Amino acid sequence: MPVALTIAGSDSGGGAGIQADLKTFSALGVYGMSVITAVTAQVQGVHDIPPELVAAQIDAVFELRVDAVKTGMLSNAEIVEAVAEALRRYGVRPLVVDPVMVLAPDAVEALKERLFPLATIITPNLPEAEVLLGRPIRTEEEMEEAARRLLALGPKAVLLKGGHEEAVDLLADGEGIHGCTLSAAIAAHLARGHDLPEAVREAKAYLTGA
Amino acid sequence: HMMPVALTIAGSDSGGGAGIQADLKTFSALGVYGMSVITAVTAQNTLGVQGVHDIPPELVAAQIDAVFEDLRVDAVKTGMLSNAEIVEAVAEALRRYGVRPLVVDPVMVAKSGDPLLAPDAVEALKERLFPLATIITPNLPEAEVLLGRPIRTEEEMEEAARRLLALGPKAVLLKGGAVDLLADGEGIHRFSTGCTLSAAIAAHLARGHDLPEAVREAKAYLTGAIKA
Ligand SMILES: Cc1ncc(CO)c(N)n1
Repeated sequence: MPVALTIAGSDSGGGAGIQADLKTFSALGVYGMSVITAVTAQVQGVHDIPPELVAAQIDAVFELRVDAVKTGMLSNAEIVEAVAEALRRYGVRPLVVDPVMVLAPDAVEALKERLFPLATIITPNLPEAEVLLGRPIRTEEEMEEAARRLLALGPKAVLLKGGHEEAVDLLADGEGIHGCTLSAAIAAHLARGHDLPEAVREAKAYLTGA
Repeated sequence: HMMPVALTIAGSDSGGGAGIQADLKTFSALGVYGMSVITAVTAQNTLGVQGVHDIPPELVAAQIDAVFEDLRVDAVKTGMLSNAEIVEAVAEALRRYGVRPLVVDPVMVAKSGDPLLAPDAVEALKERLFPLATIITPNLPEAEVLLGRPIRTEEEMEEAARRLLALGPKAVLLKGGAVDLLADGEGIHRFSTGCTLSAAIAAHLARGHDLPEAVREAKAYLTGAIKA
């Protein structure tokens, strides 16, 4: 019954991609949908899909009613452009933007400018956030500041994922500051009508079982 | 804990009607871990095909290489191959690795009627992939294209089944338009969408079921999915 769309790259050998997204969707009880922006070989080569087709792929997905959208690797600035308008063209939906760098600056400036305001939640991490802010994150106070300054870009929330001394994942929300395929799992709960904090908590708890 | 693994080598139908997306769903529905290689990304609307972008042949092989290095594939499916260079790359890629159950669905035309296989590529499909298939699943139009003769009666279906067997495939499943024929070197059996059935066959083969049963199971799966 729940429907969720992933708009990302394709890695045939497992790992990040529509393949990894769609497995978590049906694993969490969500009817997964997919739109391919690029094709990857696990990295021997990368092939970008033309932006007009990337947009044309999305239109075909909405008749169906999508309950949540996941956004992985958008390799071109023009793909991000076409993606953004495509999501804007249709009705408001919980949108999860996973900013995957690997990184052309031409392209990243379109994530923040064209796509982050659309997001209901972005899930970056330590090195990836540094790309978005140009500043190195060396402290949790800096990590806390980065969650704030990121949230300022438009996303109703920000899950900053910190690997490292010891570090904790931080959820930047309006109420306050509280391998990863979490984005696919977070969007899955959102399709199920869960609110943002329980979607994040149930998603993280879902991964820790493995 | 490693369960059966299957691989689809088809195109992308972002709308989810056909292509690898429908293959993956029948793979997981039948309890098989699904791998996927994209040969081209297509956008299909109710009106027709809004666009096709062929993935480079050099790439498709790399995707296949990525799949078999990671895991052991228990059965393989070829769906849409759009250009002849893909067909050769896919053929050499499957040849490069061990002898598997290979289901070759010769898709040539999308639901709307627009082409999904360049005419120059179908004969490379016959020379390169058909000798590698353990079963090919053509319907009556696709056979009429593979052979040039029209199939208008059940008698002609059995000849087409025999003619197709000569191309290399161990078995041929000819789909009527009102009986289906499973043709083997040992004989013919006549039974009383296409992407789903092909993937379902490969899925049961991926679970180690013998070829005639895998077909009867696949048809039962398809019958269940359509009616209810
Ligand atoms: C990739 C693909 N395979 C099959 C069909 C339908 O035959 C389709 N429309 N697209």
